[PDB]
Amino acid sequence: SIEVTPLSAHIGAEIHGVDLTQKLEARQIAEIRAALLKWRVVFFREQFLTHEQHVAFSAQFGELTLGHPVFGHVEGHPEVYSISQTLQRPWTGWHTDVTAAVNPPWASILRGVTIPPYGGDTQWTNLVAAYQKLSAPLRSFVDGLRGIHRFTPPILVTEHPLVRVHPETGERALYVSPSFLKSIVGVSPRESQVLLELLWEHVTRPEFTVRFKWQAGSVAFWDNRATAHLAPTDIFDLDFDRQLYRTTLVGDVPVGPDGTQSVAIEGSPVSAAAAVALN
Amino acid sequence: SIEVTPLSAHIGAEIHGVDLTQKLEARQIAEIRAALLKWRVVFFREQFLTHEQHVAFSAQFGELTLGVFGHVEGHPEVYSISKYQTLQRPWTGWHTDVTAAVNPPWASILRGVTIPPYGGDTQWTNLVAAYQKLSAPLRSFVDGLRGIHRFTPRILVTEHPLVRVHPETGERALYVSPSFLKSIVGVSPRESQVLLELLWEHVTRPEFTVRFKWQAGSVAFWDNRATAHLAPTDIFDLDFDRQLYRTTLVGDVPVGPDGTQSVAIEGSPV
Ligand code: NA
Ligand code: NA
Repeated sequence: SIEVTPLSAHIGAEIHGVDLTQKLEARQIAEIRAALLKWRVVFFREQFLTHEQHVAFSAQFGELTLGHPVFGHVEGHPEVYSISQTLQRPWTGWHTDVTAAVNPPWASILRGVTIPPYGGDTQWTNLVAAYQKLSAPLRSFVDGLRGIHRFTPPILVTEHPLVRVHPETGERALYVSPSFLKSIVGVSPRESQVLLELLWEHVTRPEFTVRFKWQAGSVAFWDNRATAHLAPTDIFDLDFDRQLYRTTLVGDVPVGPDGTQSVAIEGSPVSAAAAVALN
Repeated sequence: SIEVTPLSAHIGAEIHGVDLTQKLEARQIAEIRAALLKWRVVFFREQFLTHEQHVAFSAQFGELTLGVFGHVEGHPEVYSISKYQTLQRPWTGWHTDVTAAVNPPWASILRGVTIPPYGGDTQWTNLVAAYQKLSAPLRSFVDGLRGIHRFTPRILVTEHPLVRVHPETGERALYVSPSFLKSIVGVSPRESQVLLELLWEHVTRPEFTVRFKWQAGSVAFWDNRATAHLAPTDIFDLDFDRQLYRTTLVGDVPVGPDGTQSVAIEGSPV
């Protein structure tokens, strides 16, 4: 029986009592999965893993994505991605991974190998809590809306529901991936702009968020169907080296409250892997 | 010699190696004060203090303010922070202590006594870093501006500089206390509104902030001349009691880059 230590009112929890270098029992896997669904992102400490152990841990929860030939490439490990002026608004940098694709990954597992003594914190926000905190007329309104997500690698275009029904819990997530969601289908450009800024300001309210200060050996495991996250920018500032590795798990096509699946509009398989590797 | 452990690139540090139940020696006091000036807010863990010890620790750094509100029996210097629809913007709730007064307290010391297992985190933002990250034309513009801060519970109105020159470090702070600053003097209402929302969005950017998860016996000590902070809103959201106690230290009248002191408009000083 794992130990689960929540970190805020509704998002984030530490898990202790699990040795991630070892294969886990079925009960441990189910307990971790339930904690992840409940707290949206779960964290481990003092887990010093090889690439093989990181992949082996990940495969207990789903199918691993297979990477990009250049971006984040780790030799011998296609499943492992290496992680080593803008117009500034409250939602700048906040995103859900690869939502420009028709089947975004449902989860990611990020481990810290070389971690600075300070700087480089990551944040997550709870898109289910955010949906629920919209007023009832706003919820009914966005239930029926669709959004275009775009990404251009250094071109993916997908139409997603603005409200994603979680396939394991049935909860509704405000699926507004701010870095990638560009427009709301069927409304005017100004209507779309105003509504997106309203929802993006909403989802970044502190009551929906948790902040994580990394240490060497830390692991973050988050549910992309219910979260967006924010990468640090204070690292490009300090002298410290920073090396993390990420795996991600293949997800299904999102569905909105009316049952309509997401629709691919444009995109190459190569462009999708670049988004997985870079987002 | 104290141990200082920074918590972000430019704001927040934990201090270890000090027993706050005892009178500190002058070297320890000086080291804590330097760490406070450098990191804007400093934190202590596992410091289980009486009200008397809280006051005594505070008095080593300045003069205690003497505040029915938050009343603590036998200790007029200690304020009780007890658990017992607004318009939501990024700056909602962010503030610098009592800037509606002509002499806001220069520091506050907040200690946690009854602390929820989760929920109730506090955040601070670095107003000096925020000033410095404005572009040069924006810095020069706000250097010359004044703002009206108001509080009505008696009624306090004060004109402060928008840029406060720190009396000990000489640094410039973007002194925009979002809960209390209401208007910019000498510009139109719409100009004031737009510029305040610009600066308030700016000062709440995550690169300027630090978040602190309380535990029982934790202490936060912050420099109000260089910070604003944000209280948690999840308190009634959860069925956990939450009890903290606060002391504050008497501050001086702020000064802007041109040397102009703040001006009391209505009300009495701290
Ligand atoms: Na990402
Ligand atoms: Na306050």
